[PDB]
Amino acid sequence: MIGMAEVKLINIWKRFGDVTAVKDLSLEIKDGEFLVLLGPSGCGKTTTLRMIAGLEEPTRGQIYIEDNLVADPEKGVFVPPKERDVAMVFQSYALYPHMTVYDNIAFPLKLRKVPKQEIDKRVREVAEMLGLTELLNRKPRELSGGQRQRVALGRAIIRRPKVFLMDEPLSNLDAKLRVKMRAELKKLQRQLGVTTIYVTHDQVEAMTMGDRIAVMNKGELQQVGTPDEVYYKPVNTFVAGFIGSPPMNFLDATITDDGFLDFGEFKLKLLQDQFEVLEEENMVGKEVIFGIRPEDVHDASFTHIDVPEENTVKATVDIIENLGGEKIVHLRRGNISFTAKFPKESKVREGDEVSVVFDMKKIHIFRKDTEKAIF
Amino acid sequence: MIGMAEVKLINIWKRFGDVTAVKDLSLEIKDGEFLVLLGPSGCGKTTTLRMIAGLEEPTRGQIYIEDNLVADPEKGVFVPPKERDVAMVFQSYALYPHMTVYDNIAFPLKLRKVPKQEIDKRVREVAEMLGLTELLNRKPRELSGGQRQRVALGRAIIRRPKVFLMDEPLSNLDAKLRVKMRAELKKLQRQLGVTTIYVTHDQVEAMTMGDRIAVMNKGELQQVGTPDEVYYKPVNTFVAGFIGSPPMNFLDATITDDGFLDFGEFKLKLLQDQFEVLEEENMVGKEVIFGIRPEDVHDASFTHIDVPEENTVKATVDIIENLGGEKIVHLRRGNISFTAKFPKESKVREGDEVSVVFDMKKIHIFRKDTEKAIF
Repeated sequence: MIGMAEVKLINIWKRFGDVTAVKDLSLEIKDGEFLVLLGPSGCGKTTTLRMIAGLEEPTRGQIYIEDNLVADPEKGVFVPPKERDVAMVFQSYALYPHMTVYDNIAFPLKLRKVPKQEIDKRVREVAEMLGLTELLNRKPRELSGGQRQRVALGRAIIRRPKVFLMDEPLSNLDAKLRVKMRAELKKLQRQLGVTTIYVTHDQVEAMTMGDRIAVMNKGELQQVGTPDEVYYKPVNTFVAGFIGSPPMNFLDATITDDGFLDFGEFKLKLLQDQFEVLEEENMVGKEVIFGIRPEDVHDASFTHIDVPEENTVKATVDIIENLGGEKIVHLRRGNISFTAKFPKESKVREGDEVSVVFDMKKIHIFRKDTEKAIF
Repeated sequence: MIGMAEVKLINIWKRFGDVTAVKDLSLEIKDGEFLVLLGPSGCGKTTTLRMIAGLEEPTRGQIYIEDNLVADPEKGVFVPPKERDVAMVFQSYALYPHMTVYDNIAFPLKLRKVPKQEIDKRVREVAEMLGLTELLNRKPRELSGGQRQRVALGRAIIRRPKVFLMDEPLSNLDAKLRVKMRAELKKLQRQLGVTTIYVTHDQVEAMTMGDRIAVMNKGELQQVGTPDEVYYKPVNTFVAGFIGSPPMNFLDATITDDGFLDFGEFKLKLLQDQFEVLEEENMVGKEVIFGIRPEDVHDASFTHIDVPEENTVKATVDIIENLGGEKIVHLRRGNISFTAKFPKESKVREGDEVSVVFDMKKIHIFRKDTEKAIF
């Protein structure tokens, strides 16, 4: 539920001139979790990470690490990184070419006065965890692209801070290699049990590695939750449209006292409990934003959840994307447009009028004024 | 089947110094089809297109357009582009800023001595086909990104050649816009009925637009066929591994006199007709390359085509990619590695030992020596 947060930000703001990078941010990071700060370029995630590191001071607000105040500009509290016991690691820099794998990994500790024996012990442990034991005496130029990345990882997690901080450490990495590293990095984090805050703008990387994801946009926290929560239960239209591809469909609809969503060109029958939720919030008769992912709009010929006159709609095919393993079909019904996913064996052709089925178990309704989700 | 090819290349070669760009290429393009030349950077597709255009002369070989020889360096035949009646269009250049939409589209014809009246007629027809009629008197800076692309398309297909030639015309285009343009361009090509040869390195664009795709690698034609043929029936391992994502799995296996494929760590039962094909080619007892797409390797818990001891295998999960709408699972069994696609609702975790099912109806067997497909 919620015990003592390993890291806690309270009403944190960061301004650079007349530019607000981070706005009224409150967030609690759990001890031992792998927390990903996900958001588009310029959303304030890097600034947030640097403030937690102690490399930047907040403009206002408080930051705690295990209930110890490490930052509050109004109180003259700005604890240096070293005293916070949080380490910014895996930055974008090549392996030391004139150092062996052993020394590349040992360097961070050697610079921090760790006894030679302790260093040897810790370096070998890390090497074995990354399957580098037999490469210890090799020079960077003697390794393969994959091995080099593992040495860099070893060099990054050899330290034992209270919190690891990383900012897009796999940036521009070879696709195949990046996939292996995402798994490799998360495996180690779990093995070590050290709280990790990871910044990335790559949705797949976030969804793949994070125990939880903190989605940010324009300097504001949108939602924090598990990959499933941010994917299946987005709190607003930004999160709903930011996570998942192709993008979720958004359509205007009016709630009928009859238990239907009226889109004008057609109507869809709400499940009883969804209508119940809407009645309890007095939404009957109001226009809202309807959302459904393309994966939940099915070709009538390839589904058995169809309920005539309740979740089926006839529409015309305007675009067909052949992705090989599946087809992305852009449909149109009057002035309404929505996208669906059709199986690869579908013989649909552009111009065809087809019947699709909306899986009502997977829809979302957002308030049109605040765009926050009702569900 | 095969009547008179609209364009035909015979034993075509193109050398630049000691670099062979195109090697012994023979290809027939059908009248009225949209043929895509697909291949990785440097495969010779652009050189091939330029030779058909008449911008470059072959080093050797013959090129015909409707049974008329337009190129043969050994015979002193090098018909200029204009006399071939094939037009290279939609090159990468901005709309003319000081010209209206009307004139932007009319320019190609105005430069070619087409009567003012004919130009007006043809320009308006093209404008109506692209939904630009009401933008005819606007200047480029008055249009939206999407409209500008349609004007550029109009400027590209206003001419009436025997063959349209295009080289990655949607390069670096806005993703969403590129999807609409692929559909828009193919719609017009079909409307006009003009043979089109389109170069691209984007598999999805090729699969989406092409009536047929000519896959090339290192200057050599690998296969020519419909999107389904190149996807479901690759002639060799290059095509099999080049089209489709994630990449098809390739594993070494020995054919048993018992009708099984022995991978060492496990065995899979071949369907009778597949074994029959292998017996007829005397492959029993030989090692071959087995191929299966990840989409055809299923989580045992989410399939009913499982046949115990014949198409089921227990393996350990090494990597899980959470793509949101699905999970890409990298499995391992001994020293054997293969990837499968698991539904998003799967609760699989890394380290888990799970049972997967191989859909034998979708496999491929390639000769290990030539890597060509038996099926």
